[PDB]
Amino acid sequence: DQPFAWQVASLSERYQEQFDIGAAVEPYQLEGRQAQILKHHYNSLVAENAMKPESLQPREGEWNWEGADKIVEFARKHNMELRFHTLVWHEQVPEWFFIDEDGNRMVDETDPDKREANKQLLLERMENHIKTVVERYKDDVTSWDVVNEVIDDGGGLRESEWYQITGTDYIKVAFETARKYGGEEAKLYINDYNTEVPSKRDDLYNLVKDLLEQGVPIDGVGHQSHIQIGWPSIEDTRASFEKFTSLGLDNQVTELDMSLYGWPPTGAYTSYDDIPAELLQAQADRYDQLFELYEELAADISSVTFWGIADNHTWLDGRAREYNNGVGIDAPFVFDHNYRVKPAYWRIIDLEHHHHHH
Ligand SMILES: [Ca+2]
Ligand SMILES: [Ca+2]
Ligand SMILES: [Ca+2]
Ligand SMILES: [Ca+2]
Ligand code: NI
Ligand code: NI
Repeated sequence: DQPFAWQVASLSERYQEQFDIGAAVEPYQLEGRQAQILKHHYNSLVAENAMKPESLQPREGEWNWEGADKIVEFARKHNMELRFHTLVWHEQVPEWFFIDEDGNRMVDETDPDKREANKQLLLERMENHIKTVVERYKDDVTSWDVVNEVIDDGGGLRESEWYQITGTDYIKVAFETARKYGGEEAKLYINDYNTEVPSKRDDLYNLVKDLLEQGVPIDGVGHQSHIQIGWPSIEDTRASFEKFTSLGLDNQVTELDMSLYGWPPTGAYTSYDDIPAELLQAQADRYDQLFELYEELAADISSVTFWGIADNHTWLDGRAREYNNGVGIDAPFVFDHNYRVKPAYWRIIDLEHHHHHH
């Protein structure tokens, strides 16, 4: 049987002078074996859920800091950089933001003058959310996901409530507000998934380039990297990183996981013991090529964060159940559900450098 994660060489050490290695965490994972693995292998953290808008301010003026603070305290004690997920997002956002002072839904307003009043009220609420969070955590966060998933998969901007009420101004104001209270030293990111898809990559590039030309402070791009064993291509990943580097932007890989399945994750395995060894080998081959690319582009990438620690906790389990009538698991990491190393661990810890020509 493979050794446990706490018995093998550190991932973060292996990528010194290349990029930090991070994990998404819940506060209840900051003890026992999961905390031991974090300290041994990772030098950067992000809150999986405790810092989302609905977690921090579920009602106006009701602040829920405890879980977020525990993650900050862990990052302080163990010398881990900390990313912030996330200041502004169309998911996991409390409904009160988009309700006017009469209890009406701003998105349904038809009077042009009340629409403008709603836009200013919503922006003030967004500004106050950002101000309060950034003032609390400024000296503990080194990468802010200021806005998340603002590009539509079908082209153009996502027509969320934020966009419906404020246009693109919520994006401009969010970055300006984060800069104002974070100071010039704060590093401000726009985060998204499928950034490797050329059409979406290009929409994100055009948005950021236009905003930079207006003086909006944007320092980098977060690539969620919710990927598969056979998709997206290394070539498309490379092109995406380089396109944002061409604007003077940092790149971070922010939510890396490699599903066993395609999309949708139909036909998922219902137990880890049913996963064929050849599939874990294919995952290992792909992770090898992926981290070889990251090494190639290490000047362009400051950190690579996995959206979890080991296979026993991943949002991909819930996704598998969604498309398989409530049953199914996924195994996206280099540490398996019992914290034992997987073939992918060996393939991204090693110093292999013989290339894979065909
Ligand atoms: Ca079975
Ligand atoms: Ca780097
Ligand atoms: Ca799992
Ligand atoms: Ca390797
Ligand atoms: Ni670092
Ligand atoms: Ni290789």
